[PDB]
Amino acid sequence: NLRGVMAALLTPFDQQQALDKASLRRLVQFNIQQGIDGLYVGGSTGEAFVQSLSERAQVLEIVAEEAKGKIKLIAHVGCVSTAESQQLAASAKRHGFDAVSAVTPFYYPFSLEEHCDHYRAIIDSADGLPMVVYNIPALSGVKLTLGQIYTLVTLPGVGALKQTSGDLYQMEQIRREHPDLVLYNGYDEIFASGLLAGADGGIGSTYNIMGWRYQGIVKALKEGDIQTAQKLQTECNKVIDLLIKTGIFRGLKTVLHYMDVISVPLCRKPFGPVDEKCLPELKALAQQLMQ
Amino acid sequence: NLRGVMAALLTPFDQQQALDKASLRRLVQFNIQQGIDGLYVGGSTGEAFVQSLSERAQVLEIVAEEAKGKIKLIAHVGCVSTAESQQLAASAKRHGFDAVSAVTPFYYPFSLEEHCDHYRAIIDSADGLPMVVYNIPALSGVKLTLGQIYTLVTLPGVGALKQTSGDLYQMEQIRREHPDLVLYNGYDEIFASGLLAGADGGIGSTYNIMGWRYQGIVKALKEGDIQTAQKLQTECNKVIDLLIKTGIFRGLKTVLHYMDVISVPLCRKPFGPVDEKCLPELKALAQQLMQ
Amino acid sequence: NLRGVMAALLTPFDQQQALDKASLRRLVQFNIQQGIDGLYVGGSTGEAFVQSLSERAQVLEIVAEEAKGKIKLIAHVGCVSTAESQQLAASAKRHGFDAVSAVTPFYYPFSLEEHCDHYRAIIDSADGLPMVVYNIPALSGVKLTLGQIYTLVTLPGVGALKQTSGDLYQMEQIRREHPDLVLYNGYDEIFASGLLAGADGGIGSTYNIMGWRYQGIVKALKEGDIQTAQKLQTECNKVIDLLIKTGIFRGLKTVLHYMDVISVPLCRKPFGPVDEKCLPELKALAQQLMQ
Amino acid sequence: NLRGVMAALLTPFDQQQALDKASLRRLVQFNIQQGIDGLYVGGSTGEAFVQSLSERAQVLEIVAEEAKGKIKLIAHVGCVSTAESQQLAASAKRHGFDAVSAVTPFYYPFSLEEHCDHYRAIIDSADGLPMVVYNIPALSGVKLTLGQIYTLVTLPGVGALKQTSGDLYQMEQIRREHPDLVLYNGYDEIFASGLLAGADGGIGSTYNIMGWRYQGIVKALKEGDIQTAQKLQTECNKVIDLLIKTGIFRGLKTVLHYMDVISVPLCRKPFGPVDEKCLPELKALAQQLMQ
Repeated sequence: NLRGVMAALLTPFDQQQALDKASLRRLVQFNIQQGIDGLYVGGSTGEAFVQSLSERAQVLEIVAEEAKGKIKLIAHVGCVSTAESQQLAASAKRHGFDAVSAVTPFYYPFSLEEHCDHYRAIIDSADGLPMVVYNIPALSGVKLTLGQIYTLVTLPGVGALKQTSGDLYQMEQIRREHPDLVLYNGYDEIFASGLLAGADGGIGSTYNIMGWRYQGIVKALKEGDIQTAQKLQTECNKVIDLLIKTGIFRGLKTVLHYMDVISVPLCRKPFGPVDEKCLPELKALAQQLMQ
Repeated sequence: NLRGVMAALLTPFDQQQALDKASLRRLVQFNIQQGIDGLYVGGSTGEAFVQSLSERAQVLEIVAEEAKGKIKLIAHVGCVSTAESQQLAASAKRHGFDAVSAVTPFYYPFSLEEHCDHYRAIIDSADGLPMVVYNIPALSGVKLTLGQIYTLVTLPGVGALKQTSGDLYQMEQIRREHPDLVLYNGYDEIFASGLLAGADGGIGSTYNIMGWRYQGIVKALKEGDIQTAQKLQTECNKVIDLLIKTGIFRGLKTVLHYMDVISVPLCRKPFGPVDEKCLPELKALAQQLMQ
Repeated sequence: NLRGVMAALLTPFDQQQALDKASLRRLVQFNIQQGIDGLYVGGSTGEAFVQSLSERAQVLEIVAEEAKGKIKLIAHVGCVSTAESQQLAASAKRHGFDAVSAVTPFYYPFSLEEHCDHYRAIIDSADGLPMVVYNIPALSGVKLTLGQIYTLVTLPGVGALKQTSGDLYQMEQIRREHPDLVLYNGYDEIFASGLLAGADGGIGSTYNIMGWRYQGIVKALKEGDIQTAQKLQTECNKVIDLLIKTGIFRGLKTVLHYMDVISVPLCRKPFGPVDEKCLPELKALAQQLMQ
Repeated sequence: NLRGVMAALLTPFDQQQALDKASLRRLVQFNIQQGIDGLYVGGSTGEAFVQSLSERAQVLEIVAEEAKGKIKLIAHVGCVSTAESQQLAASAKRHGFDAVSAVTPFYYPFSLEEHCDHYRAIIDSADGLPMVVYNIPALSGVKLTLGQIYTLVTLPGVGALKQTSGDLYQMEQIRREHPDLVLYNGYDEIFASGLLAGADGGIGSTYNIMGWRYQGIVKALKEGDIQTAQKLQTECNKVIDLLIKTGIFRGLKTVLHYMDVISVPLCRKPFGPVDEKCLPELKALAQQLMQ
């Protein structure tokens, strides 16, 4: 029941870089109205790694008040520390999320065995909530082989893998060895290709502004309309080329600010403001998506 | 007119590691009988880099003898040396190949300017044959950015790009920037996803023993039967998994030996022999391929 | 006055993973007794990335209580978040440290200007304490160029650079460009070579158990006796060889526990316990070091 | 008796990019005039990968005729092909070279076992000449582990390792493991540091225009005077910085030309020409070295 298209939720801040609750509530609602299947919260996109544990739990609490019952909720409780991750797993459960997820612990190198214990511990603290193993080499620096992936996803309590890797040979080997595994395509720019290789859904940050297109790509491939799938993917890719140039999170928040969802589109330091020169393309995009 | 599905041709040898002329003609014939659209000869797969210019020009000659007019023919002409590359390019036209191709020169680091001159010089010597730039970062060590690729494929005389890269975001970006460029998918393992991304054909080493499967995928995608395409790609990938374990070239030659095509399944040193323990799966692979 | 050999301090925990203050004090005193020039506290070795801010500030406080005025004290105040880093810099000034330091913010990619602004802000908060830029590509994933290093190293308030990089061409290039820069060699396994290249001194994990050997390498090069300098480096590398196999932090802690300096040799999860098979060698190492 | 400083020999060419025999001999004798212990010929620096086998053999001969006797002579005989490597090996014996050498075969990926059989075959064809294994990750793309290096250098017939790696911890581990092994430092910019870590000699391209400085470093460390070893390496690096900016092989030949050793400082295609804006620096350098 976790298969699907889930937006990786952004965290709106106020001018003082404090949580902007009203914009967070707006953002959750905006996503629901968009037809999203669920939300992945407290992930990279939520700026979790520049947030405190209490701040991350406050967010989980607010979106559950806002979305529990309406759409699927996955809480990324991942920290480098197993104990901090367990604390967040207990809050996700306490607030009613449908699953937890954790990036592979980073900075310090850990063995495959250390990664398994880390996941086992979080799973135990999740008290029943399935675990979403999260592989994202580019940001974490943890290069996971297919064999290591097999070990992690076969752990008791692991019901899914968020694959943020562009290796689509591995995407299909994973699907072939694990037929029942929920597999989330992680890179928005290769979504269509990801689904064809074996992913059965996706989690992405750009879904916050055009989640309807990814759902569109999914319907297309289902209705055997490769052509429409391709057109949707390239329109997504033109937006991603832009976001990548502007700063992905700040870029997304800016489009959202112009759509009246977010009050102040600031990311937390050390992230800087969006380059003034980008605002016109961003303003235009906002206009274009609203219509 | 050169867009399509082209097998990267293997160079058969005898026990003394010398070109086995008779097996070569048999292999070329076998490829044609599978309904392949053309042959990419003298590339990585034809063991070009452990062959002299004269043995390379000799294979060009024989294959052209065997298939000029029957199917399209692309001659890979690259060498680290610009002058040796030019020399093979003249043989290509001289033997009537439809196009010429050249891997980005490797080992020594070269600038973008130096790489362009390398292709211009070769283009000059190909005397009218369109050039197929060849990007294969994993083996050449040359990682081309989107812009370096832009600069190279827009070189006068360049009519295509062989993209042996698993980055399908780059694949669609290239397509979106060069809508008229011929785009061959380099990694067989991701063929279906590659076409979906924007590639309009493919060149691959495994097409030698199951090229029809890739044709079946082209057709299935055109016909909107995504299901069969995936099925086909899965079946191709089960085979590729095996070949990567056994060693790809020697594994393909061994299979072609069980199909009668090749007499002696040897690659040239430093390539070592296939593992005796592998031969049952390879023999059985051949058997079922006789489907 | 910041030039010298400083031990990268470990953080002793109890069986319940909480700070072991009595062992922390012993370790500080142990290092002072070894004739160490100072301590670098709250860095990677202190397991700072699996500690909360409050915990990190508590360690800063206890170490100053034990060592202020006795040896130099540098506070690694860095976090990905600029704000958290500022909070730690203020605690460092509050407790009387001689300097502050911060690793290049990681996980999320940041531009050079974003990095400069992070350091400036932290420098502001340190209220007078100079800054030691910390470059450690292997763990952070940020491989600075000599150019970026120059920009960071020239920021107002930056008094030194901790170079945990094995590229000794860059070390001498940095020394050539900044003849007045305190340059700490960060990879213990190449200390002698690093010093020869231009390193001014060093900061390291292994200094906790054999800091006198590093002091010996300094003196030997100062006396042109490259013969004993290599002897010393060789002994250090046989130990580093073992530590890398056992897990560095836990191996150091195990040796320190066997030397009755710390009560419990555990690291926080996800680091796992030392493999029982390694204990015989760690016990013997501890024995010989004590002599 | 192979230990020592050996210049990696450039191969002068004429305007037609053909071998400039008179300039070759002039360079050979010029290295002798400097006081080199031997010359490493037919390697990266000799532009061997952009030369035919016969051209390579021809160079081996001219150099031998000019030097079999006055200095030590090592013949880089490596090709991707083992057979081509064996051919050059036989020629190495024929002109009476002191030792043979071969880069790990590149481009295609090969197993340790294949690399092993490749070296055995060449050793064999070297007819008793000792083999120098050549590890140069950055150009070959072959990253050797300590364990792989161990297997290779303990192959019967192997007498040395040319280590073109900036990993000085690996350098020291190699020395500790094979104290009888001749270990050549491959990167000129870290010569001082490299010998300190355990290399007993060195092979470099910049030795051609300043072999004496390297010889001076070796003596300076023997006489236990790190002071002038550093100052010497600093000078070598100020120069190396320039050769990197200008293009190394072309930058060295150009200096040699202003020193009246080589007729035309041209490298073969795809190497481009030296930027006209650099000539003042290169002349001024050619001027200062002359003393």
